[PDB]
Amino acid sequence: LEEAPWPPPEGAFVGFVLSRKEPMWADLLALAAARGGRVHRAPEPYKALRDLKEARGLLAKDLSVLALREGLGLPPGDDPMLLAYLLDPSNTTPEGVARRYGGEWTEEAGERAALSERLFANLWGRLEGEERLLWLYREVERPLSAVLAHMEATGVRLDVAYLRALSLEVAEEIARLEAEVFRLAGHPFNLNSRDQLERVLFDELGLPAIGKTEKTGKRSTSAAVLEALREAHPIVEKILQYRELTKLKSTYIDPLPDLIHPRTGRLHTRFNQTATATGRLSSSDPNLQNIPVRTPLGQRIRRAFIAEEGWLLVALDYSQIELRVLAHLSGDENLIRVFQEGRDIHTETASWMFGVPREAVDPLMRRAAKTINFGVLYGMSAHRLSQELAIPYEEAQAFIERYFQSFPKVRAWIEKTLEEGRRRGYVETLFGRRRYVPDLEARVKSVREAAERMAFNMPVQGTAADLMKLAMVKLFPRLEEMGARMLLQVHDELVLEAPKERAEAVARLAKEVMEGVYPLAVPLEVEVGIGEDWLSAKE
DNA sequence: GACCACGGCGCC
DNA sequence: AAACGGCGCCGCGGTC
Ligand SMILES: Nc1nc2c(ncn2[C@H]2C[C@H](O)[C@@H](COP(=O)(O)OP(=O)(O)OP(=O)(O)O)O2)c(=O)[nH]1
Ligand SMILES: [Mg+2]
Ligand SMILES: [Mg+2]
Ligand SMILES: [Mg+2]
Repeated sequence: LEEAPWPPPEGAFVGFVLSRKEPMWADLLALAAARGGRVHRAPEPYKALRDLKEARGLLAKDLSVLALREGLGLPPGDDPMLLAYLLDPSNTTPEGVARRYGGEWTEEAGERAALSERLFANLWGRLEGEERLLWLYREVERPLSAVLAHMEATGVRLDVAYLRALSLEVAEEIARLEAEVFRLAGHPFNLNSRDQLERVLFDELGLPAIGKTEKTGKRSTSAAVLEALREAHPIVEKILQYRELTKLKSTYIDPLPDLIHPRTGRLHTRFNQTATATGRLSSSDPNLQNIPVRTPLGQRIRRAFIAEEGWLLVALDYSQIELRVLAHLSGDENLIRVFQEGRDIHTETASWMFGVPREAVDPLMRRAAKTINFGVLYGMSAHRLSQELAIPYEEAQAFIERYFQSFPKVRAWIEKTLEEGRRRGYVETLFGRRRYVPDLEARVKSVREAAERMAFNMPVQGTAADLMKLAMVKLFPRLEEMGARMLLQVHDELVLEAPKERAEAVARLAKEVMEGVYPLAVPLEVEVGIGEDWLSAKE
C-alpha cells in the first residue's frame, strides 16, 4: 500500500493496537487506516481518533468503547469478525479469521487496517447470496455492536465498601470450616487442592469413590459426588460449605472491588460478540453474566450491584424462554396450549418434585425444576435424573417417558433437526444462524451422541439468543430518548438503569419491546422488576 | 510473571 | 458422576 499522510478519507478501514485486551483499561498504542490502495498511520493516535466518523474494521466495537471512554462518540460499523462469525461461529478470533480468509493478525496497526480491508472484501463475497445471514448482519449483529459499546463504556455501580466488609466476615467462617475439616481428617492439608482432598476422602478415610474425572480419570470430588456422600461421614457437609464460601470469596467478593475504573467509578465488563457456538453473547474481564443469585451468600453478593443515586435498576427476564422457543420451532400443539393457557412448567415440575402447592414453590425449588425440565429436554439420562430428583431409577425413567408423551411433536423436531445436520453438516436457528456439527456421523457412540445433544440444543438456545439481540437493537434508541441506560445482558435478561422519575415508564416500555420483538406461535412474557439493587429488582 | 489443562462451579 | 446444553474464572500443579 501507498503510504499517505494521516487523516484517512470517509469509509476507511481502521487498525489499532491496544496495550492490553480490555478496551476500558487499554492504552491506545497505535492507529492507522486503509482505503483506495493507501495506508495512513496516525502520528499520535488519541488525537487522531477525533478524525474518524466510525470504527470500521476488525474488533470495531473495542475501539468504539475506548473512544466512548475518551468522550468521543465513534460508533462501530462494519467488522469482518461479525461476517466470519455468521458464516461459521467457530470463527472467534482475529488470528483464526485472518488465517482462514486471507492474511495474518500482526501487532502493527497499519497491517491491521490493511488486513481489515482485505478480509472485509473476501468475507462480504462469501456472504453474497446468503440472504438470511446478511439479514442477521444488517438487522442484528452490526447494529448490536454499537449497543454493546455503549453498555461496556457505561458500566455498573458497585458497593465496594459492602463487599470489603463481607470479605472479612466470610474469611472468619471459612476458617471455622477448614479447621473442622482438618480436625476430622486428623491433619491439615491444602483443602483447595482436589488431588489432596481425593487422597484424604477415598484413601485415608473409608469413603467410596462415586465417579471419575473426564480427562485424567481421577476419583472425583465434585459437589454431586459429595452430595451422595453427605450421610457417609460428617466431613463432607463441611467440605461442601467450604467450597461454596471459597468459590464466592475468590471469584466475586475479593476481585470485583479492585476492578472499579478510576474515571467512571464503575465496573466495566466486555460483551464478547463472537465467542459462542450458539450465538449467545459472553461476558468477561470480569464476567458479569454469572454473578451469584441462588444461595443466601450469593444473594448477599448480588445486592452489591446498585443503581446510581437518583436512578433505579430495571431488570427484565423472559419467562420460560427456551420452552416457548421450542413450542414455536417444533409446533407441538400441547406445548403451544400450555403457554396459551398461561401455565408455568417450571413451577409445575417444582410443585410435583417437592410435593408442595404451587404457592409454596420457592426460588431454590424453581431452579431445581429448571435443571429437570431442560435436562430431560436436552437428553439427560434416567440414572442422573434419579439422583437429581432423589427418587428410584424406575420412577425417574417414567418421568422422561411422560414428558415426551405429553409433548409428542418435540421428538419429531429433534429427529428432523438431526438428519438435516447430518446431511447439511450444520443446524440453524429460526433466523438461519448456523452451527456446524461434524461429529454427527462419528462412529464412537459417546462422541456421536454428545454431538447430537449439541446440535439439537443450538436451534433453541440460538433462537432465544437471536430474539434477545433483536430486542436489544430495538430497545436501545428508545432508552436514549428517555435518558435511560442499558447496562447488562444475561442471556434472556436485561438490566437497565433509569432516572427515578422515568423508571416506571422505562420498565413498561422495555417489557413491551421485549415481548413484541418477533411474535411466535406462543406469547413471550417478560417478568420486570424495579429496585435499588439487582436482587431487589428481580423480586 | 505468564501460560496451560484440568477439575470444579458460578450463571443462563 | 451420571446420555442436559452454552459460557468464563478460580486454584492447583506444572511448566517455561
Ligand atoms: N440446557 C440448559 N439450559 C438452561 C439451564 N438454565 C437456563 N438455561 C437456558 C434455558 C432458559 O430458558 C434460558 C434462560 O434461563 P432462565 O434462568 O431465565 O430460565 P427461564 O427463562 O426458562 O425461566 P424463568 O421463567 O425466567 O425463571 O437459559 C440449564 O440448566 N440447562
Ligand atoms: Mg428467563
Ligand atoms: Mg434469566
Ligand atoms: Mg475447562
